[PDB]
Amino acid sequence: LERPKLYKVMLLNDDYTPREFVTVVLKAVFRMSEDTGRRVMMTAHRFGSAVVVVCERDIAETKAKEATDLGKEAGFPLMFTTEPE
Repeated sequence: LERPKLYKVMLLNDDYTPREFVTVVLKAVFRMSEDTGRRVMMTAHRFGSAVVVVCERDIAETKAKEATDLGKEAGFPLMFTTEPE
């Protein structure tokens, strides 16, 4: 019954997904406000990726996939990933 291992959900930078689309994905999936979302993007643009949330593995995986799927099915390369903290 040891300490749980939490997972970061990362937003990845890209050149093709519209800024305003990412904002509404972040709002819908992660409840993240406009201002916060825009800081997350600037970070991803500066470093290649940005942490969105850190949570239980199953939940991290589920949200990364829902948020990615929204971009994918719109024809955008938008990608969210998980990584262990």
